[PDB]
Amino acid sequence: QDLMASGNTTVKATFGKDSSVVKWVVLAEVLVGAVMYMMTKNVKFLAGFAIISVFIAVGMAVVGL
Amino acid sequence: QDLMASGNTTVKATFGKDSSVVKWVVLAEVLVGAVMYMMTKNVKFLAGFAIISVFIAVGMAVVGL
Amino acid sequence: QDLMASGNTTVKATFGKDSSVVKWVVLAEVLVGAVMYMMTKNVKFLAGFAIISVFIAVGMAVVGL
Amino acid sequence: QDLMASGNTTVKATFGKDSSVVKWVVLAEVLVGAVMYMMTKNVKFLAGFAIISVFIAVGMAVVGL
Amino acid sequence: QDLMASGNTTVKATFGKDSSVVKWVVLAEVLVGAVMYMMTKNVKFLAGFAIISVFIAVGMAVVGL
Amino acid sequence: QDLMASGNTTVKATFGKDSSVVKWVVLAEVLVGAVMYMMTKNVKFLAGFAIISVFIAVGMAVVGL
Amino acid sequence: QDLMASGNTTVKATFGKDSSVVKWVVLAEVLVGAVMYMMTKNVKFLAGFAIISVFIAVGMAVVGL
Amino acid sequence: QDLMASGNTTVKATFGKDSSVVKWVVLAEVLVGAVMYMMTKNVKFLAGFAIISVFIAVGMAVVGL
Amino acid sequence: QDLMASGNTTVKATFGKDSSVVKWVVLAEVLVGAVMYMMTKNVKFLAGFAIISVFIAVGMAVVGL
Amino acid sequence: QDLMASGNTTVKATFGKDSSVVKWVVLAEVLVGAVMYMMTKNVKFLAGFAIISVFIAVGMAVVGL
Amino acid sequence: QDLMASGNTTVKATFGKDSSVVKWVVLAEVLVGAVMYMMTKNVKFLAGFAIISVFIAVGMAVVGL
Amino acid sequence: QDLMASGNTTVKATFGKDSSVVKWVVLAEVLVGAVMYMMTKNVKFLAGFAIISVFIAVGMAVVGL
Amino acid sequence: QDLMASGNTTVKATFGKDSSVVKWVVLAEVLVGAVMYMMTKNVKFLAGFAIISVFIAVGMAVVGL
Amino acid sequence: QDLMASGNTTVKATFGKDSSVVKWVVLAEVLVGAVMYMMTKNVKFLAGFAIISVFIAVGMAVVGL
Amino acid sequence: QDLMASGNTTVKATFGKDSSVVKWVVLAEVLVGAVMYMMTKNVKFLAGFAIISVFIAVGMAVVGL
Amino acid sequence: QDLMASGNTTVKATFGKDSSVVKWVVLAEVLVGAVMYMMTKNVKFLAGFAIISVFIAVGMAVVGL
Amino acid sequence: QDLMASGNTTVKATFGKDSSVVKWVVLAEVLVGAVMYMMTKNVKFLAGFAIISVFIAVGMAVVGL
Amino acid sequence: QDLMASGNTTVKATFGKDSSVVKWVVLAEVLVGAVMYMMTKNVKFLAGFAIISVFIAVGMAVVGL
Amino acid sequence: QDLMASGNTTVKATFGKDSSVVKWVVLAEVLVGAVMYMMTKNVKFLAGFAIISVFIAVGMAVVGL
Amino acid sequence: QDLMASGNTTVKATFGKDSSVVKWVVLAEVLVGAVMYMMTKNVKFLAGFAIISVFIAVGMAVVGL
Ligand SMILES: CCOP(=O)(O)OC[C@H](O)CO
Ligand SMILES: CCOP(=O)(O)OC[C@H](O)CO
Ligand SMILES: CCOP(=O)(O)OC[C@H](O)CO
Ligand SMILES: CCOP(=O)(O)OC[C@H](O)CO
Ligand SMILES: CCOP(=O)(O)OC[C@H](O)CO
Ligand SMILES: CCOP(=O)(O)OC[C@H](O)CO
Ligand SMILES: CCOP(=O)(O)OC[C@H](O)CO
Ligand SMILES: CCOP(=O)(O)OC[C@H](O)CO
Ligand SMILES: CCOP(=O)(O)OC[C@H](O)CO
Ligand SMILES: CCOP(=O)(O)OC[C@H](O)CO
Ligand SMILES: CCOP(=O)(O)OC[C@H](O)CO
Ligand SMILES: CCOP(=O)(O)OC[C@H](O)CO
Ligand SMILES: CCOP(=O)(O)OC[C@H](O)CO
Ligand SMILES: CCOP(=O)(O)OC[C@H](O)CO
Ligand SMILES: CCOP(=O)(O)OC[C@H](O)CO
Ligand SMILES: CCOP(=O)(O)OC[C@H](O)CO
Ligand SMILES: CCOP(=O)(O)OC[C@H](O)CO
Ligand SMILES: CCOP(=O)(O)OC[C@H](O)CO
Ligand SMILES: CCOP(=O)(O)OC[C@H](O)CO
Ligand SMILES: CCOP(=O)(O)OC[C@H](O)CO
Repeated sequence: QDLMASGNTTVKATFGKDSSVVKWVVLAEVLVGAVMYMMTKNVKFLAGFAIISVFIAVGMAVVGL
Repeated sequence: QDLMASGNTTVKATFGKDSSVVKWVVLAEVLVGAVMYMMTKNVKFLAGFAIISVFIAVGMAVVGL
Repeated sequence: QDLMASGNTTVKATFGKDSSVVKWVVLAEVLVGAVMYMMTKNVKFLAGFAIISVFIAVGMAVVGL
Repeated sequence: QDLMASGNTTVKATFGKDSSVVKWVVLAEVLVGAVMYMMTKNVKFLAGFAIISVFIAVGMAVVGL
Repeated sequence: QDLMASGNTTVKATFGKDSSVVKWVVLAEVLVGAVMYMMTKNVKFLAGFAIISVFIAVGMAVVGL
Repeated sequence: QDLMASGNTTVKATFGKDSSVVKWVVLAEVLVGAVMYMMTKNVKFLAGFAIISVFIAVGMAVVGL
Repeated sequence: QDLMASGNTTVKATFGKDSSVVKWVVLAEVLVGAVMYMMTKNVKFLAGFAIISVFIAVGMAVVGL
Repeated sequence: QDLMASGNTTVKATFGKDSSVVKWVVLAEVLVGAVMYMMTKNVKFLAGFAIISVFIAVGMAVVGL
Repeated sequence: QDLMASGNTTVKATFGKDSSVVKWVVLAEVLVGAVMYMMTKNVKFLAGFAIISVFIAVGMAVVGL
Repeated sequence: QDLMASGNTTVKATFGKDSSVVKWVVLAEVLVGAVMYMMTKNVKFLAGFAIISVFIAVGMAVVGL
Repeated sequence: QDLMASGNTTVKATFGKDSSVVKWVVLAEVLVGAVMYMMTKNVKFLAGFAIISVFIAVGMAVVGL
Repeated sequence: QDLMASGNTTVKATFGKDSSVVKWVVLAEVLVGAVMYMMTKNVKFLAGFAIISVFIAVGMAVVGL
Repeated sequence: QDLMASGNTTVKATFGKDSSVVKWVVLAEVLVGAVMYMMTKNVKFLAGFAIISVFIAVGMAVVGL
Repeated sequence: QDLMASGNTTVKATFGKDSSVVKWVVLAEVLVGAVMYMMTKNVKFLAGFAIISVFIAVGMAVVGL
Repeated sequence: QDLMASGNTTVKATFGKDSSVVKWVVLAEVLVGAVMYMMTKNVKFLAGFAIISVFIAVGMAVVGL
Repeated sequence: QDLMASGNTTVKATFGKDSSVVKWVVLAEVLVGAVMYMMTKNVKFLAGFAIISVFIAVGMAVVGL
Repeated sequence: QDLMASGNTTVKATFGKDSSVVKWVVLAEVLVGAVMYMMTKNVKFLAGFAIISVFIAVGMAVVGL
Repeated sequence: QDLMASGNTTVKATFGKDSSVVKWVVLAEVLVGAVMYMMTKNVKFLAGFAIISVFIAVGMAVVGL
Repeated sequence: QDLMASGNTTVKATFGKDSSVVKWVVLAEVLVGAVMYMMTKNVKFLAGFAIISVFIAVGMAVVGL
Repeated sequence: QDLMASGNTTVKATFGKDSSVVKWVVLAEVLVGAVMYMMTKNVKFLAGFAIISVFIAVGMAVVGL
């Protein structure tokens, strides 16, 4: 017979690019990277404003159904 | 006589490369490796974007029916 | 007289190398060793991709009918 | 008179080294010791690949008819 | 003759999607998930707010009468 | 003469694939696996969502009348 | 027949938004959050003053009778 | 029926603004933030003299019975 | 004829909501829940302060004479 | 007839608020929580000085004869 | 009838303020606080010389017979 | 009746000022205080030569039998 | 007539306070309490040095002839 | 009549202070406390050199024949 | 009668000062305290060369037959 | 009788001065102290070339059979 | 008359010190104590190399014919 | 009469020093001690290379026929 | 009679120097020591390239048949 | 008999020089050594470009079948 773990396209619409996961991961950096100027106060946490769209593209387009 | 544990080719189409297992294991890294910037915020969990296709190839092509 | 526990060659074709046992033991590692990155996320469970063919050879070739 | 419990050489050809007992005791370890990696996944049940031929030699060569 | 274990459509209306089981499995997570901030107080038990509708769809739509 | 234990085809229509047994074995997992997130709250009881259709196919298609 | 697990609207008025669950989950945070300034004394446990109303809205509005 | 988790207004008069919680959270800062002049002796632990009345207002006035 | 197992309404007034069974089941939790803070001392046995009135309503209103 | 499990008001005066149960459950916390400063020596077991009067009120005033 | 768990005033004279419990808890801090200056030797375990008389007053004067 | 936890005056003469506890806590400071001039070699551990008689007086004279 | 189960006052002088039962129950605690420091070695079995005289008073003075 | 459980003074001379019980309990601490420096090697099991004479006095002098 | 737990003076000559216990407790410190210079390499485990004769004198000379 | 823990003089010739323990404790210092010049490169680990013979003389010459 | 249960001195020569019971009880410890280093591998079962001759001396010399 | 449990000297030649027991206990340490360098990788299980000949000498030379 | 646990020289040829045990213990260090340069990247796990031939010689040449 | 742990030359061709282990250990350094110029940016991790071929030669040529 065939497989039974899929056939619904439910997990693809939940954990994907056009879903809600991309919104909860973009606000976690500004929650701590924009308030750490108290103790440190140094130009350090600035290389993460471009790796968000790159990590989501090299992991979602691996299989693609 | 012959064997009775197979002869249906059901588990091969369920736990394989062209199935649904490769999709449930590709989104588990972005679920935790992309949200751990709140506590650590360091370049560490970045070597897992290439070992996914390697581990699935060295285990599925062992017997191959 | 002779023995009566064998004379059919049924268990040899069921629990052997050229059967279905080698397939149910190769997918059990990827089912749990490839999804435990949510809690651990460490290079640890990687020494099992070579002990599968070794353990099956040191046990099946002991008697050999 | 003599004894009447033997004189047939039936149990010696059934429960011995050159019989079918040595085949049913070698597949019981790989049936569960090779699939218990789902819960434990540790190096524990590995000292049993040498005690099979030792236990069968210290019990069969005791009397020897 | 036919079967006698069914023919009433009683267990389908009790253990299903349009019943009361989906309401008891949705409050059990927040009952111990929203109050465990005393000892733990971390971001770990957040991946269960999307697997509720996925597990119920890969189990109820298997047979479907 | 012939046999008298069959000839009615009653147990085949009751304990089979196209009967009511396949419906009572699919809801027993969600009754306890979906509510065990209180004490455990882990990813362990997630492999039973594919072995339901596999065990029923390696047991019913053994004889087949 | 119909189901017998509901028909009383008792668990809905006990575990919901307009009940007492929303009050016991808001005091547990300040009970350990406003007193942990003796050991750590940092800015880390400050993101929980907005996720209280978000987690209760992505869980109660799932089924809704 | 209704709910049984409240209807006494006991926890509201104990863990609130006009209770005793506001008195135990104001002396914990001076117990350690004012005696750290021995090893550190710097102007650092001075931002907690205004966040006490703010954190107690954004958490107590969320529901308000 | 009719039945002879009822017609007295004796067990209904003894094992019911407006009887004495609801009183012997409400003091059994405080007898063991308020004393288990010695060896364990953990917030765990707190989910039983609402399931008492629910379990007594989903079992008594099933038949109702 | 009526019920026979009550009619004496004996268990109400023994396991209640104005009895001796409230005196035994108040000394069990100080017997072990005030002496555990040997191994732990931390501010953790301090939230139980207010939940004693709350748990006894949400369980005794449920039925009330 | 009345209660039978009290009426002797035995536990009150044993576990109280004017008993021996206040003496076994006042010397427990000096047994471990005055000796931890070897490995640590830091101003840390100094907030316990005032919470002894406070914890014994907020628990004994709760009921008071 | 009276109490049974005391009536011997044994723990008072063992853990007190006129006992042997004051001698084991006065030599433990110089055991690591006079030899820490290797790695540190700074004026730091010098304020502990006056807090020995103060901490023993504010803890022993609390109850005083 | 009267009763014939008493009238001798024999069991009262054997199983009572002023008998030998109070002596066989006071040494059984130290028999296992003073020797359990081998494997455990913890302050745990110390709450039984006061409940001996309490349990014997709330059980013997119940009837009192 | 009188009691028959005593009248011999045998258990008093066996399980008492002037017997052999005080000798078997004084060497149990040095058997495990003086050898646990191999793995732990810390000042922890040192509060037992004074509780030996105290526990034997608060249990033997309770009744005293 | 007298006691029967002693009268042989066997445990006194085995677990004492002039026995073999004092020899097995002096080599355990040098077995690990003298080889821990690999990872630690710090003056720490040096206060144990004087507490050996002190602990054995406050334990063996307690009763002394 | 006499003791049974000794009477062989085996542990004295194994863990002593004229044995093999003095040879394993002398190479562990040069194995890590003479190679730490990579990161540190400072005169610090040089006070251990005289405490080897001192620690073995204050431990072996304590009892001496 | 006299007794008939003795007068043969048979059980005394079989279950005694100068018999064979003392040999079967001394090898049972090394059979399980020298092999438990596989799973546990800890210093725990070492207190039995001295209690063998003590238990046999407090049991055989009780009556002594 | 004499004893009947011995007189064959069979268990002495099987469970002794000059037998096969000393060989099965010397290879059990290297099977588990030389493989724990994977997860732990520390110097801890190195004290067993001298206690093998000591434990076999203090147990075999106890009686000696 | 003689012993029956040996007489085959099977365990000596399996667990010895000239067998397969020396090969499985020499590759376990490079499997985990040559890959730990990711998280640590320090010269620490380099003392095991000489203790392999030493530990195998001090355990195999103990008895030697 | 002979040994049964080898006789296949499988682990030698898998964990050796002319296999795949030498390739997975050479890319692990450039994965972390070429990217650590962010936080550190110093010439420190440059001693690993020569110890790769040395460590693989001092461990593989130890036995050599
Ligand atoms: C401008 C450098 O930014 P980063 O590379 O993030 O920091 C490196 C050092 O930690 C600077 O102190
Ligand atoms: C100590 C962790 O504090 P957070 O604010 O959780 O994270 C910020 C960076 O990790 C600084 O370390
Ligand atoms: C550079 C890639 O990440 P890692 O190898 O995990 O870095 C080591 C430390 O954890 C960094 O502090
Ligand atoms: C922020 C995500 O954390 P997880 O990887 O789910 O868990 C981490 C460990 O369990 C605790 O360090
Ligand atoms: C390095 C290969 O994996 P393992 O040997 O399982 O690592 C042990 C520790 O858990 C390291 O973190
Ligand atoms: C090859 C060793 O196997 P085991 O001794 O069974 O396992 C090691 C410990 O028990 C850790 O769990
Ligand atoms: C996340 C791993 O899940 P499983 O492998 O199913 O279980 C292994 C342990 O029991 C987890 O604690
Ligand atoms: C006051 C008790 O000790 P801690 O909470 O650890 O103190 C904070 C830091 O240790 C200051 O250095
Ligand atoms: C000086 C202001 O106080 P803080 O922001 O707490 O400290 C910042 C740096 O850590 C100074 O050292
Ligand atoms: C947090 C509420 O209590 P539980 O759900 O019983 O917690 C699970 C573990 O047993 C915690 O120890
Ligand atoms: C510090 C407050 O007490 P608790 O909430 O009991 O502890 C929380 C963490 O476990 C700190 O360790
Ligand atoms: C001056 C007394 O000693 P401390 O207060 O410990 O000094 C603080 C810093 O350690 C100075 O270096
Ligand atoms: C000092 C507390 O003693 P207990 O409550 O008897 O024990 C609690 C834990 O179980 C100790 O591990
Ligand atoms: C004499 C003190 O004994 P303990 O309190 O058992 O040890 C101190 C801490 O527990 C260190 O961990
Ligand atoms: C230096 C004295 O020895 P210890 O008191 O054992 O160590 C104290 C601190 O841990 C030093 O780091
Ligand atoms: C000067 C001798 O060595 P040490 O005393 O270990 O030095 C301590 C500081 O680290 C100096 O650098
Ligand atoms: C030398 C003490 O041995 P034991 O008392 O048997 O064990 C102590 C703990 O159980 C260690 O875990
Ligand atoms: C002397 C090497 O250390 P050990 O005392 O064997 O072990 C200490 C801990 O158990 C490991 O951190
Ligand atoms: C260069 C010494 O290495 P090790 O002795 O393995 O470790 C000791 C310290 O912990 C260095 O970090
Ligand atoms: C140029 C030396 O490099 P390393 O020896 O790796 O480091 C030593 C110091 O810590 C420099 O940072």
